[PDB]
Amino acid sequence: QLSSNFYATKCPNALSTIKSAVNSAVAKEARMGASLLRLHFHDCFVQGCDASVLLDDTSNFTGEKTAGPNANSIRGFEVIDTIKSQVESLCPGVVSCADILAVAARDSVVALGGASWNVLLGRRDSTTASLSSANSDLPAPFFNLSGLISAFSNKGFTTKELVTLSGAHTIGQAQCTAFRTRIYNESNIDPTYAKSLQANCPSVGGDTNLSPFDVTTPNKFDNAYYINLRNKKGLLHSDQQLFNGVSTDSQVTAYSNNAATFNTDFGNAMIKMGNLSPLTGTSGQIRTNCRKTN
Ligand code: HEM
Ligand SMILES: *[C@@H]1O[C@H](CO)[C@@H](O)[C@H](O)[C@H]1NC(C)=O
Ligand SMILES: [Ca+2]
Ligand SMILES: [Ca+2]
Repeated sequence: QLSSNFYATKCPNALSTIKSAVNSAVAKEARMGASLLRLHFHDCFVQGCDASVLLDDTSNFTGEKTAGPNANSIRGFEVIDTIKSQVESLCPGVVSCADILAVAARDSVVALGGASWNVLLGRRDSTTASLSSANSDLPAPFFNLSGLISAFSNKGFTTKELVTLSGAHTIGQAQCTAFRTRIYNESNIDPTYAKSLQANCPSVGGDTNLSPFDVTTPNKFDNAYYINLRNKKGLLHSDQQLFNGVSTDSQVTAYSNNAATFNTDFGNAMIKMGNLSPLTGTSGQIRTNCRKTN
């Protein structure tokens, strides 16, 4: 029931407003564009794209923020707050947090050089959150190719699309604690690549130490992610699992040689993710504050 022109009459300038907030936020911090995109992913994979990941914990409620894959990982909440506030003065109670999260993800990719896609709008916000689902549904970086396939299959994604979506790691950064085991106890990685990574990612401590996902173009949305994979320069265990004599090898090679096919396929995959269990019609609500239920 989602449409790109959903806010055409209700709030004509909503999209422009969102693009502007994102553009400056990602200009001050390139990484922000990656945080926001990921934020949308963490929203959609846990009980639909309903902004459930934005609800703060309270005296009688526990959201998704403390979930294993969320705690100390996901960021961007502040940026979303100001985007919401601006749109609220523009047209009170029209634009939902769920849609904002979907647009921000898109504008961020574009700000970082990626190809834009038509975002479908019309999602409503939830009154609930699932800590448990956040823990189980979201993939872990130590998963093997089969496990990743299962994880995406549960949401209706195919192996190819999994490869397509992992491309999102063409921008952003990961904490040392997320790849430490790889650069030390793994062999399928360029020795020199590992060596340097061992420097700013001690086997003992320094968990917080961040390192780029795409060493070639850390903050530019392109197909370089796949090029790294071929040259065994993947950051996470889950990253190299796509190019290691397995089924996904061909797709990785296809993407590394043709950037356009990646750009196109990614947009389509994002639109698909944006359609994960949405609340529409009159169900849910248009939160005035993305951190709390009305
Ligand atoms: C294929 C399985 C995937 C796994 C196992 C996974 C896991 C991770 C982990 C461990 C981090 C870093 C967390 C931290 O250290 O704080 C991360 C970052 C990131 N991921 Fe994924 N991810 C996957 C899929 C995706 C998808 C499909 C998207 C969404 C389109 C995405 C977008 C990003 C972005 C852009 C970052 C960087 C965030 C930032 O710099 O703030 N990831 N991912
Ligand atoms: C991943 O694969 C390795 C080698 O088959 C295996 O030892 C390990 O237990 C697997 N872990 C997961 C989470 O699948
Ligand atoms: Ca959700
Ligand atoms: Ca890149």
